[PDB]
Amino acid sequence: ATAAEIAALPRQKVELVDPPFVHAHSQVAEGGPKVVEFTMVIEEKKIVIDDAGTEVHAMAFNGTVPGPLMVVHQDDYLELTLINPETNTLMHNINFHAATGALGGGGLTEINPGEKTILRFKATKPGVFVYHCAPPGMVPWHVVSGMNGAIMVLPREGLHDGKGKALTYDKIYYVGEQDFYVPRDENGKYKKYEAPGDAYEDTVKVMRTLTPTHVVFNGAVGALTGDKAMTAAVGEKVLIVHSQANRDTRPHLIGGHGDYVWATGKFNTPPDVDQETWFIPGGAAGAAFYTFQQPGIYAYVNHNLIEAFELGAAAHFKVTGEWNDDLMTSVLAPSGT
Amino acid sequence: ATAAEIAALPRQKVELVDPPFVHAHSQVAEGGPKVVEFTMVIEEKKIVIDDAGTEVHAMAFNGTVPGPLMVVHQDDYLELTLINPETNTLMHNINFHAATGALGGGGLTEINPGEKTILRFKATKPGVFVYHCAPPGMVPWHVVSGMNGAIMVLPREGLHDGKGKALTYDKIYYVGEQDFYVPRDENGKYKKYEAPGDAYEDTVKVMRTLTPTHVVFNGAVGALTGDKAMTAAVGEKVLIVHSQANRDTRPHLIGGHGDYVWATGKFNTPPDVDQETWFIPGGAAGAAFYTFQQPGIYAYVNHNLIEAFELGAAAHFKVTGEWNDDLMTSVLAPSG
Amino acid sequence: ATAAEIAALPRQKVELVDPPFVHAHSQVAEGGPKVVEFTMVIEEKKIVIDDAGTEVHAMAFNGTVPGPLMVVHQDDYLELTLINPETNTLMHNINFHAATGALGGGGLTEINPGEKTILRFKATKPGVFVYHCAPPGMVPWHVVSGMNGAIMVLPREGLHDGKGKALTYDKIYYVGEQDFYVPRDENGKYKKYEAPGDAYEDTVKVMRTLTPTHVVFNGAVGALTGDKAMTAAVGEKVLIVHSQANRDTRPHLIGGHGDYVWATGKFNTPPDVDQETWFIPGGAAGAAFYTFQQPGIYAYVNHNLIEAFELGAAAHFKVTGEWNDDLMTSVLAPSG
Ligand SMILES: [Cu+2]
Ligand SMILES: [Cu+2]
Ligand SMILES: [Cu+2]
Ligand SMILES: [Cu+]
Ligand SMILES: [Cu+]
Ligand SMILES: [Cu+]
Ligand SMILES: [Cu+]
Ligand SMILES: [Cu+]
Repeated sequence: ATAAEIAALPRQKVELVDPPFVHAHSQVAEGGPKVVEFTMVIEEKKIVIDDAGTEVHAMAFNGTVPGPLMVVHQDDYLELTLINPETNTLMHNINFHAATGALGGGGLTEINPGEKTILRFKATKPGVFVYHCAPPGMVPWHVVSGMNGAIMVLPREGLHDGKGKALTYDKIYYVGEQDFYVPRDENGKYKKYEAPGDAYEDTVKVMRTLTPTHVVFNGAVGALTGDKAMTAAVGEKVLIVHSQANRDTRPHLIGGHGDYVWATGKFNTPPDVDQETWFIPGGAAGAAFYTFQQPGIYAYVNHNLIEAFELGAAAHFKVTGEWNDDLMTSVLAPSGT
Repeated sequence: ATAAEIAALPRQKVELVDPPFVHAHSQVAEGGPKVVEFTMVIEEKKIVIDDAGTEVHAMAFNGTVPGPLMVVHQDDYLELTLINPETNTLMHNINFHAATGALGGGGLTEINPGEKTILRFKATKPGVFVYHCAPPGMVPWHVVSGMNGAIMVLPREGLHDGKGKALTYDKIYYVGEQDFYVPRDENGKYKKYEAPGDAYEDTVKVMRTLTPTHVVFNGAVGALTGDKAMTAAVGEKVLIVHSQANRDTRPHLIGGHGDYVWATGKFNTPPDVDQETWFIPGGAAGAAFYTFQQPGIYAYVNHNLIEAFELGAAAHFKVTGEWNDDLMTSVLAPSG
Repeated sequence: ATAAEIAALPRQKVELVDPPFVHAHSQVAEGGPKVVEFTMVIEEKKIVIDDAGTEVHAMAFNGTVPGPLMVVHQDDYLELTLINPETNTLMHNINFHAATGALGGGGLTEINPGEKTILRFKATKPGVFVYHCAPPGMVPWHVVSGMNGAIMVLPREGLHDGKGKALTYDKIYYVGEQDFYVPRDENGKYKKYEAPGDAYEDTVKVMRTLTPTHVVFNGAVGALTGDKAMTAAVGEKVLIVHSQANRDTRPHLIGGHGDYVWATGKFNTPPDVDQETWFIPGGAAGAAFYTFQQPGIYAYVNHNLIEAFELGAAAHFKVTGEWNDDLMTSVLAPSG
């Protein structure tokens, strides 16, 4: 398309919502290609990542870890206004794995505190894709400080299974998984720092061990539990988009399955089916589609069970509906031999 | 199926066999859906896992690490009686990744020492699937103490390739891979404990490093080597089911291939072909089909070679038959 | 084929070149099956792997880490002359994941210093495949000393997508990724040694932590940058072959994609498409095909970003051509 043709396209402003929720969108595209406009302000901010009160100096797109999910359709243009407020201390940028050229956009979006930039790219490939900050010389430090999220580029005709049958979800959640590398003192207790920069050298040491201290969903141990548990009902079709910008994960819905899993995150690659545990390599997003069949509590985890239950990578679903004794029944409840 | 229809299905008891062997079964289903009955007794016992006398307080379905492979067909029911003897000291349960609801069954099967339970579930999805104990709040500890196995839910019409041609194995083995996290004293010597709970805090510290001290098949270094090597013959078709309930692995048949590999373990997902090394994520089972073409010794390993040859994740096959010089020949033997 | 039939086939001698370049070859086979002849000399040599002058006692096929890429077509025979000079100190051999029997060839190729051997195998399965040394009892040590490479067995009709459409590359590069485990002294400084055997015990201790000190392409931090950046132009189709003989990796072309990726490395397994980051398990090779659409610098990384940017797993592409503002444009450049 020419500059004139792109200028002629309709514009649509989108208001982002915080993960694990996803902004309003249509599964099947409404009309022809559009220029879809998003705005995010970067916030360097202290966050608490566990019940003990462990602090991280987060670097957060739109003030959240992960950054919010942006949704467009194939061959739309994504136009992001990215703002680095003067209250921040570092240069930041953005790299979309969905985009083509200039390192995913990082080469065109280097902004110092007090600067903004507007990047437009054509969403040429359908799938879920990571985005993250990547300042030359400081790449993993920004990413593992939480400066990452994902986008979804839906096919214009919505999702289909590997054989061309439509797959329409009732609801969608975005689970961003974060590996954190928090320095410890000689007592083995987590350290706190005055400024983000004070934590650099100690943190790099931990990063080099390749062993995170915390592996969390939505920025903290237990963030998607209790009154923040995800919800569904028997019969409800749910898409769960999962990203990890730096490190492998292996998602598993305990008590359920991934009926269709785009494990590579890319919708022109046919989905795997009937999955127990799927695998998403660091630097990627994946998506699983499931129809709930049983009520009750589910745990959605990274199925390295140490990572899930010792390091924090566990979320819950609360599911309403009627129990199905055909699928599963307690023939004899625990009782004396 | 209606209530009377489910109640009318035949019930069949099956006797289990210790890994890597697999109980008798048919690849193509015999007759209509059945309720297939298994029984397992949980054993808490000390096992020795290496050549240095290193001990683990194992938590073992049916007394083995891994637990035995249960085989059913799609839309059968699996009905397990699980028994926790009063001589044990921990609560246990069971979670089948093949099952739907109640965390895979764990929510319905929490049994204290001196209790039993019976769980039934419908095997709605074909594939190999992990099962493991998962007491809330102590999940990874039970699993990395060896309390895991797998099941196979065969399609009612047996296995097929991506093009619908039947794939019929002559034999099947089940390799369960176990990551252990054994505490060491400040001299680097592995520690021993009186009771399983005594090791809990020290073990969790090791677990949190995400670095196993041992990675083994069938519960110990060299368990499937030497006089306990698996066997085959040239021309024989072998299915190798492999599971890892907690941690990634990358199986490789040294000297062979995975001709067809269901790397995700699910038979409705077409198999990869001609594989050198396949990948099974922690919390899953996979299966590889191979027709042996050369005799001699093979090594079957996790192809992180440090995990295989320093930490224990290496098995052998001994294969009989005639050497094929077309496939491979020594044109000039090692010489000065 | 019979011995007589094989003896009658045409022979072609190949001259190998240093990675990341690949020796002259045709994508579509030229004529019927041939016996393709290669020669490699093993060199035990010091390599410097970072800008701090850190040394590895490399065990290098053809003097490079990785060893060179060998290219044949399906149902050709690969005939390798392998030489272990008298100047070396250790026994070596070679195991081809592409081959069938004798552990991939290792059982037939054990050569002491001053010996040579010739191995022939039939390349029956199309794909990219790891090769590596594997002396019984010292397997991972040789591998993580850089003694590994890959081969490509092209289909006789060249590459195709999952729907039978031809995929023809303009350029091919081979990136061998290496995990190193370098001992450190009490002050955290990397140790140096004056013979390969002197490093053994210290190196095994680091290996057992499963935590590499360095993760590098082409044997060194920054190797495939600057004078060794890979090159292309807008419109050019490039195949990137990537191997890792011991440890998982997750390749990613920063600023681009893998348009078609044989993540398992096997050409009869249809490629994944539109990939952001693909996954290659330790013990395997994979290949990605991409058509460049933008000029500029690209980084090609293992997308564990600590591995890429702290431990060394980062390469560059320098791409010439016209910028495409439809694909991407700066609507407002960084400004107050
Ligand atoms: Cu990236
Ligand atoms: Cu599980
Ligand atoms: Cu190998
Ligand atoms: Cu940054
Ligand atoms: Cu940043
Ligand atoms: Cu248990
Ligand atoms: Cu060697
Ligand atoms: Cu060797």
